[PDB]
Amino acid sequence: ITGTSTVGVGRGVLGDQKNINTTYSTYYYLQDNTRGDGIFTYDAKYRTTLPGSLWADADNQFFASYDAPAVDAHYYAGVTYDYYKNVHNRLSYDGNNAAIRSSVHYSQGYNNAFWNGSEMVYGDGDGQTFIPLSGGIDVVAHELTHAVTDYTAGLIYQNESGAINEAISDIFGTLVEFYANKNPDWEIGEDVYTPGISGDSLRSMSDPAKYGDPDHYSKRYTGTQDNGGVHINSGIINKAAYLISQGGTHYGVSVVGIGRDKLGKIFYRALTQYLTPTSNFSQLRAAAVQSATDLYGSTSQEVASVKQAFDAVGVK
Ligand SMILES: [Ca+2]
Ligand SMILES: [Ca+2]
Ligand SMILES: [Ca+2]
Ligand SMILES: [Ca+2]
Ligand SMILES: [Zn+2]
Repeated sequence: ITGTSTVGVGRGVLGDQKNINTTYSTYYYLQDNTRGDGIFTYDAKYRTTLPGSLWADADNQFFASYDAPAVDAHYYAGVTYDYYKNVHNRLSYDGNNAAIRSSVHYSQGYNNAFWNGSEMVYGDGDGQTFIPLSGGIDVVAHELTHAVTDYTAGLIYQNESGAINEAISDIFGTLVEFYANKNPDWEIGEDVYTPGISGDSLRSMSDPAKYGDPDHYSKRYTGTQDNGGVHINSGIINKAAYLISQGGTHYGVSVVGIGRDKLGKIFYRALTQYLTPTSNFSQLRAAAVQSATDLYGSTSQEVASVKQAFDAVGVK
């Protein structure tokens, strides 16, 4: 929309208050003009029809409960865009400042969120297994990173190239969460998952096994559900990613940790310079070793710890 840039206030899914960039043209729109070509938030009004309507508010105050997911979706997109830009120097997910569009209240009691190739979609959950998904910032950056993958490596969504796709999005979703200092961990969806249980989460990076995910290549899932287990084998890469940063002994294999700033940067490079659409786990390892060597040298500690971590997970 064409209008004046302003700032409004709303309450998020967790009852947290914040300011969000909006645009004024008779109504106050969830349109942020300060980031690239902008961030747009739409109202899917419980239908499956996308994007649906650009969000319109009459007073710039988003305190109604119906408003909560649009607030968080909008805002969390805004810090994710900022992490990318400030930390890897990328403008938007395409590297050119493309507009970020998000739709909230999609379907009725939809337990999930996704990147559809051109926009992000968030359901509201059944209110028991999940609460509105835009409420978890790691969910929101996990989603945006899928945009980012699509425009860089383009990892096909199935088998090992698809589990690497899903681990990237969980690795930067977790880096974005530490980036904002929003109570970070090495867990996925913990903030939006099972409102009645405490301490649980969708997946764990620190211990994928907690919830049953392989934490070793020899545990790899070979059937068919979930596109050859995209969201299952992703744990092998999350564990590896977890060891490089923090360090540790997995299966008798010790890893000295190099920290997360360096984990983010060896990964963003592997992802943008060496990954292809068909890359497998053995290729991800070459690629990460090659980026680590690119940045820290052949004989670095960093180079050594990525080796150790893929060795500990059984990758190659
Ligand atoms: Ca209002
Ligand atoms: Ca957290
Ligand atoms: Ca988390
Ligand atoms: Ca819970
Ligand atoms: Zn995903």
